[PDB]
Amino acid sequence: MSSARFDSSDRSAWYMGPVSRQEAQTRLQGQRHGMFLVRDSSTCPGDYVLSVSENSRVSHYIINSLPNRRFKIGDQEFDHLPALLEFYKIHYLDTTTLIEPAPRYPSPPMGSVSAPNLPTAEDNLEYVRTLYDFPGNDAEDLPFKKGEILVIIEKPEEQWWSARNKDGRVGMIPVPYVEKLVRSSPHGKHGNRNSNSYGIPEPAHAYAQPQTTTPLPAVSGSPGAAITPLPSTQNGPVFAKAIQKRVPCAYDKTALALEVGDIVKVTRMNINGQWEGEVNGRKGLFPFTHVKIFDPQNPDENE
Repeated sequence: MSSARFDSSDRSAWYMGPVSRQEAQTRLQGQRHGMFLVRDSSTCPGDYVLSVSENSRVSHYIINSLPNRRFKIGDQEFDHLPALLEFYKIHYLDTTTLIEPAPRYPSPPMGSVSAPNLPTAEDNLEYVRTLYDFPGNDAEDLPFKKGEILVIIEKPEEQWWSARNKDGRVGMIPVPYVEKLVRSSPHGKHGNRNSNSYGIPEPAHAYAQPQTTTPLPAVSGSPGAAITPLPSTQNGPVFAKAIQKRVPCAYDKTALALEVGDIVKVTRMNINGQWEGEVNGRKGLFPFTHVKIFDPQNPDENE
């Protein structure tokens, strides 16, 4: 499969250090698809710009240095640079994901003279506002309202674009639901203008960076002890391994056989304490006293 078998670690693959808008735009214009580069940015020593070329555009995703724990590339936080490059392998930073890095120039990356991927077509897309409202509420469906400003950060399809919300969230949005600022034309009488609408006149270059826009954290506290069974957000199924074994006893009344050390993928939990999980091919009700909830993301051993 691969799709992306560039080594996500070694500087001599992807890191080109001193590049900046100046160089990055010319080396990622015209002849690239899936080609990217991470560079030392000039905003402030500590921020980086992962510029990826797809749809004949250069999407600039900024990697932000957090307080020594991990990095934050557009709100989404990953423990390190090699970690975020894996998420975008299945995310698609456009109609394509991270595939292979761009040529060499300043700091030593992979270093190719030319790329076999000759692209096709181009587009504009930048500032698009939502008129219809669509509360999909996910990273797959960007929840927008009757008057949100989005930035067309990724474009996989033509009916659905991946735009970033005011909160910087990148999700797919329907084109018939939105209107481009680069499209000033008579639709339903644009004579009333309202192009200014509401906002302060600050023409900044916001990059393609998913603009988190921190609304002042009222509750920002370090996780103490983490003795709470669920100290993480609902991302998907819950992972609990059966500490003890359960054979097909209990007189076969929805008894899910759970072996010692076996991982129970529980997707449905009843608040009584009876949970129904999918193990191998059987779904049964197991008690919380039979399993132990653990952190699915263990930084120890394997990471």
